[PDB]
Amino acid sequence: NSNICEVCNKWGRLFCCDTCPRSFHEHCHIPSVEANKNPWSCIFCRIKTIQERCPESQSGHQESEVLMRQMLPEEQLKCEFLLLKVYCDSKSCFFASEPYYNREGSQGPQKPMWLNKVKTSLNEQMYTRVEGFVQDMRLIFHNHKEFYREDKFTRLGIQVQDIFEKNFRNIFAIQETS
Ligand SMILES: [Zn+2]
Ligand SMILES: [Zn+2]
Ligand SMILES: [Zn+2]
Repeated sequence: NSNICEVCNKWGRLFCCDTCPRSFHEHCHIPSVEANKNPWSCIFCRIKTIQERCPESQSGHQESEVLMRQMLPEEQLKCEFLLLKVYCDSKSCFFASEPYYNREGSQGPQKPMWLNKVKTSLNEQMYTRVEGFVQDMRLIFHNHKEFYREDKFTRLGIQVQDIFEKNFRNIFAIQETS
């Protein structure tokens, strides 16, 4: 197995996947690494299994279809995996914890959002459709763009949003377009 966490790339108390060489801190993995379970497979392995079991799930989809899907266990998992892929980028640190807003010339957002809040919402099964989770995730970046205006810091928001979007189109097999 790997000697560092797949998500945050640091050593520590690691749990090891039994079906691949990745390792994880307990609360870096989403969901949190499970108490017993031997063997234990990580979320990367669980997602590969879905695809191997139904090869056709990789054929192109419309985003409008995907967003209306109810959060059954497979959609749940996929949103969990998407949230994790955003946390794998070190610039996610800017969006993890509850922000605050006191900048000359800007007002705070009406609806603050952050990664940890979405992680809790996922954990507590608060989303009934994929739409819910995708809306909260895209709001994080939209809030940021609006607040930071022409400060160059806005770019972080565009950066992490791009990672969110690429993984969204990968995980949910959105039909490729020009
Ligand atoms: Zn970690
Ligand atoms: Zn694995
Ligand atoms: Zn099938």
